[PDB]
Amino acid sequence: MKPVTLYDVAEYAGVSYQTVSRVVNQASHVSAKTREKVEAAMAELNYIPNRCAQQLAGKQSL
Amino acid sequence: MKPVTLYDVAEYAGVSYQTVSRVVNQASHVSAKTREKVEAAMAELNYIPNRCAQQLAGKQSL
DNA sequence: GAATTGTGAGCGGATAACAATTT
DNA sequence: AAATTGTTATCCGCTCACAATTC
Repeated sequence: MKPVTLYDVAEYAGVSYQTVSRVVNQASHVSAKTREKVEAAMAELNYIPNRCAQQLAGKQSL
Repeated sequence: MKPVTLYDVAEYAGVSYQTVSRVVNQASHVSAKTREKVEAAMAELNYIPNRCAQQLAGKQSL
């Protein structure tokens, strides 16, 4: 898989796989650090949403 | 517009979603009778095969 | 035993729901 | 009960295998 996935972001930032989604949805059940951690990992990983599965799961963005 | 699915096709064709994909895939273990009735349903509802899904379920298909 | 066909697990990711724990 | 974080299954559309069916 050439494009990065939310799963890579979760693992990299060192959080649960729900945390990453949680941060993406800007949920209230998320601490500041955790939110910044996942958002940062998006840079290192060069996270580029999996348009294939993402559309299937909803949309090619959010 | 509204996205259609192999299920809408299956429902309108009165077949199983698998049957639809068997027709879409155009492989063996498929009778010509079902092929034409499923292909017909895709025209009705305007079914567009998700190449990203086909890639999700099919490893290195395209 | 194979063509037909249905049911389901799976891929791959995102979300909903839920559970342990602590407050 | 709710917050945090984690855990699990489901769901999306699609594909393949297997089981059951029928001949």
